[PDB]
Amino acid sequence: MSYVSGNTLIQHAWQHGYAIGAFSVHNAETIRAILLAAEQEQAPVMLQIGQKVISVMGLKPMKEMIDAFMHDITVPVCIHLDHSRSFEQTMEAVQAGFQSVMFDGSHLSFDENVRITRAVADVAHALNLGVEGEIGKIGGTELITSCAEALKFSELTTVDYLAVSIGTAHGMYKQEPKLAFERLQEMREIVKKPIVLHGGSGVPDEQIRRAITLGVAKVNVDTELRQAFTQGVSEVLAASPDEYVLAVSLGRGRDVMQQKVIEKIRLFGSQGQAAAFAG
Amino acid sequence: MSYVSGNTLIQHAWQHGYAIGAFSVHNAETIRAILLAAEQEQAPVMLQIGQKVISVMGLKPMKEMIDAFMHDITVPVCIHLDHSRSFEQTMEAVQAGFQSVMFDGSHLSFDENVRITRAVADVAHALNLGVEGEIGKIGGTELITSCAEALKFSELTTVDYLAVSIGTAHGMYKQEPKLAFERLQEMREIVKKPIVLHGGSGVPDEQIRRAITLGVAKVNVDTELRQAFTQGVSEVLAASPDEYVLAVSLGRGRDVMQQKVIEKIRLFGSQGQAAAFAG
Amino acid sequence: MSYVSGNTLIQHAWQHGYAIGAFSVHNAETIRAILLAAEQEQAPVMLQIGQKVISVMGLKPMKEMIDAFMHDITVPVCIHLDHSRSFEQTMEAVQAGFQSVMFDGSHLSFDENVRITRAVADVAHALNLGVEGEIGKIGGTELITSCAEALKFSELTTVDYLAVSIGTAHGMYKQEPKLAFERLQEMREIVKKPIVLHGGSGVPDEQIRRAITLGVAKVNVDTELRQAFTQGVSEVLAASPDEYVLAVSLGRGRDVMQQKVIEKIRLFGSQGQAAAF
Amino acid sequence: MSYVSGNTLIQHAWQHGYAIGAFSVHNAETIRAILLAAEQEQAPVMLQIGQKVISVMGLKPMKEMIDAFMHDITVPVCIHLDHSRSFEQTMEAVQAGFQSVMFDGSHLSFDENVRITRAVADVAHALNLGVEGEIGKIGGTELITSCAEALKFSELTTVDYLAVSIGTAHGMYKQEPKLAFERLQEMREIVKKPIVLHGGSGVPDEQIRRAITLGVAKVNVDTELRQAFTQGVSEVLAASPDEYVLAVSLGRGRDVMQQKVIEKIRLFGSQGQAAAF
Ligand code: NA
Ligand code: NA
Ligand code: NA
Ligand code: NA
Ligand SMILES: [Zn+2]
Ligand SMILES: [Zn+2]
Ligand SMILES: [Zn+2]
Ligand SMILES: [Zn+2]
Ligand SMILES: [Zn+2]
Ligand SMILES: [Zn+2]
Ligand SMILES: [Zn+2]
Ligand SMILES: [Zn+2]
Repeated sequence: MSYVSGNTLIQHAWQHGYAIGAFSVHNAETIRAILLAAEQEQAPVMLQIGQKVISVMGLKPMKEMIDAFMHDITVPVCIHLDHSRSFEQTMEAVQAGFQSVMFDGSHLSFDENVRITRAVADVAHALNLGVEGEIGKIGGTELITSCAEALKFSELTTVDYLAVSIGTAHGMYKQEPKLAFERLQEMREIVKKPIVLHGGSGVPDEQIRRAITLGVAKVNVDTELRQAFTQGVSEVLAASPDEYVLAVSLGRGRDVMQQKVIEKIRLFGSQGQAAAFAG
Repeated sequence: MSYVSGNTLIQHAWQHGYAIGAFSVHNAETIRAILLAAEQEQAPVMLQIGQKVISVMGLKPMKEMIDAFMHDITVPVCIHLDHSRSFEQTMEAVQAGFQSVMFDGSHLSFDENVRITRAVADVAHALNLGVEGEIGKIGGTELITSCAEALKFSELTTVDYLAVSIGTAHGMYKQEPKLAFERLQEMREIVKKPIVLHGGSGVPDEQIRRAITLGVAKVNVDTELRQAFTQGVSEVLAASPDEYVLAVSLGRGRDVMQQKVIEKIRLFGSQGQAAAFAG
Repeated sequence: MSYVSGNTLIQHAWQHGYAIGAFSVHNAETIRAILLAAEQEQAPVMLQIGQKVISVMGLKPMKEMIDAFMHDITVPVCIHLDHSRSFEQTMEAVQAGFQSVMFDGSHLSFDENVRITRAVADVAHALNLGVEGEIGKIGGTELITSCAEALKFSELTTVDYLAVSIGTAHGMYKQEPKLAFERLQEMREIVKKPIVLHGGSGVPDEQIRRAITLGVAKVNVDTELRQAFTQGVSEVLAASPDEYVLAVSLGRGRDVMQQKVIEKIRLFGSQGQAAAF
Repeated sequence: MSYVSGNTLIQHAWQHGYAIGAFSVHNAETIRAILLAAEQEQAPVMLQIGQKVISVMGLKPMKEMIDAFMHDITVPVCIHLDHSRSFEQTMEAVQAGFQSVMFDGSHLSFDENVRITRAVADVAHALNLGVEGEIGKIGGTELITSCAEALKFSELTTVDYLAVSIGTAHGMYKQEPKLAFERLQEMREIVKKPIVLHGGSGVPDEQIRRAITLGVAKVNVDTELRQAFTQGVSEVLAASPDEYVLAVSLGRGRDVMQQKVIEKIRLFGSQGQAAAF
């Protein structure tokens, strides 16, 4: 399997002014949409196993399902644990052979977030896998992170890439977001680490491109892919409600989601970058 | 993994006047619907990997996906290759560690069907996995098999269980089927092997119960499960077209399909029979 | 595969006044000797992958070789990393799916031993595997740990089982050892955790038995098994130097080692205890 | 893992006038000797799992042990079932993911040998693994196959490579063998398939070289490797009977066996040929 450390992918992106897309997986067809998109675009990609899919399918089953679909894939792939709020769950992902983990301690006190994130980072560093932490809460579409908090957190935790609160939120945006570009620029010069953008779904393309120049090197996309999938399925079933061939109904969802992943890969500037990791 | 030879399951069913449900799988949620149904009902089950899913997801990936979802399952499970028209593909399933294979030579000449089916049977017998063959064409809802053809075929091939044409077809039935009960009765006394009913979707419950008494010991169900799945998905998306949580839309499909599998397990008389295979 | 947490095994031993034998593995025949002994005796066992075999065969290859030989085994088995002095190597064993790890920080300062041992313990507890640490150096056969130092170490690290310096050493004993029984008893009552005996090869049987009743619940055996193996091989090759059937020469080593493992299982009081799990 | 069909390897050897060495494995150290030799020589190799090791260690455990030791190997490797006289056992190797199988029907009637060998071949061809059969018995060192019988057998069975009786035998040679070179040449031109040489241990080097130029493209070596292994072990234990470090005693066996495998790789003309795959 062409699996690569998240640290390897993200550092390369950060050093070359592009971002790795971190695409959330939910089942077989969503895994395939992402992998086929990456293989077509010759792009390194992160597949994110997050809290919701863990609750539905299980952490280890989702890892094993990715493994099963890697047979024809030659591009760099990193399996990433998203939004973990448990040291135990994070260690389960490490034991299951993930290539990146996020311990999200953003709801803990600063000191407690530091303590657990550092413990996770030490494990990740030991095993050559990527580690993400978060300082500053990112909520739902339903507190911009300070430079000081981000620097202190980064230095005490030794995280490889850092999620910060910079004007995004998870879900479909009610109001169009406006990213804290000035804050990102300060962090580039002070924190000097790759930044992770949570809540990438529905952020205007122009703002993504700008954010990447300022050191965003991982962009998380989940909702926009599930919307694309749901649109494809809906199209089939609204037109032909007695279409019972899943290869048609869910396969159209797969196709529409694959197009969306291709769109994001290109937005992020990650197309063609697979070549950089062969040698 | 609690995996069991298809021959072991089917002989027990046949000897005890019940049938093993052979439920076709298509993706993660459909695997889970079947396994959760079997675990709840304490029923032995066959999961069928057929031609359409092979074309979409791949033979080995679907096997590996079942393996991934077996973590919490304690009932007897048999992975079965359905509708194979290739010696090569059948051998791939054997190598991938399936517990039953069907070589469907029903479109070949009698002698050619015998020749290849026997070759597959010898491999299956060697490795303690079940083998199914078919004599007589079974088409789509868009030639009842003779006793003589069934006996000769059965004796020359050494198949463990036999598919015959007895009034069923694949797909949604236009006209209600009427099974060839007299023919089944003759076969019970002459062929003296368990019979497989293809085209189990939409057959009246009373006719299934009667057929099982006459020696049907495997009932194949695919379309009716995909209909149930599609109904659940459709319900969510017709009510809430912007519901993008797959755990809700596809999970309702999973739930409605799980209820249908439970309904079939009970129809077949396989509920509670898991106990018979522990010891 | 009948794999069980080291903590589950050792706690049960400690609770019931017996010990789990921790038998060091080196290759295929040594793995088989141990597993066949355990299966015959219906005994829980630990198979220890230590530093020498890691250097020769590799950590992950040795794990996978154990897996390969578990096909016909029904007794509880725990794969244990022995004598790790590296956080990185200890994490490698965790990722490879070991059921117990020893971080041996005994050559570090107390503070640094506590720091790294605690980090390993946190990982082990999260994943339901056993964790061993060591306070006080245990050397070669060619200095007793205090109760207070053992308590402080134990409480700060949260280890499941603890190696202490109690009168043993690794290798062939020059002089006959004398264990610190009274110290063991104090630890049993104050530290209240299972004690691991390093240097179990060649200790008089009566002293082993006594140590186990006083709360030694894991006994490490390596040298005595390699001696048994080597004796069996030597016997064949000295008698028939042109015996080229490895099934005969190395198989006799396997047989003589298997008898030794059976002997240790019984010494430890672990025979029949598979039923409890 | 760099695993390659036996047919792919043997065809390439035959096409280019060299042979693949088929080295019998028995345990961890023997596997490592062979793999390290192949990796050093950048040579494609076959590792043969035969009847004796199946009886001792098991078919599937030996496969899994090879897998465990492939972590650092980049050369083409083919795991081959040797001397199977059971359709069932041959199917077990297929299911365990071997890259080549030998069904040895040479003790059966011609018709029955053809029948079972053909059935095995059909399975092998379907799954892209190599298949070997045998016409004419090859015994122990303590009768030449005809060209016509070899052609009929070959055409009916569709084997990829064929073992024939050509002047060799298994074990330590009592008398020096003399191969049937002219018969080999006839087979090369009429049968037009790669020939397998059983009993490769102890055959004079010049006769091996000549046989390979005449279309022998797989050479089986077992006894000579076990002798090399046994010599290394014996050396250590005779000199230092209380040497209990298996890394020393069995490691010397490994080293001496590795040198022997290197010697055979070069003899066969397979060094450097990894580049071709
Ligand atoms: Na969003
Ligand atoms: Na139907
Ligand atoms: Na000792
Ligand atoms: Na010979
Ligand atoms: Zn977040
Ligand atoms: Zn987020
Ligand atoms: Zn059919
Ligand atoms: Zn059918
Ligand atoms: Zn020690
Ligand atoms: Zn020690
Ligand atoms: Zn032979
Ligand atoms: Zn031979």
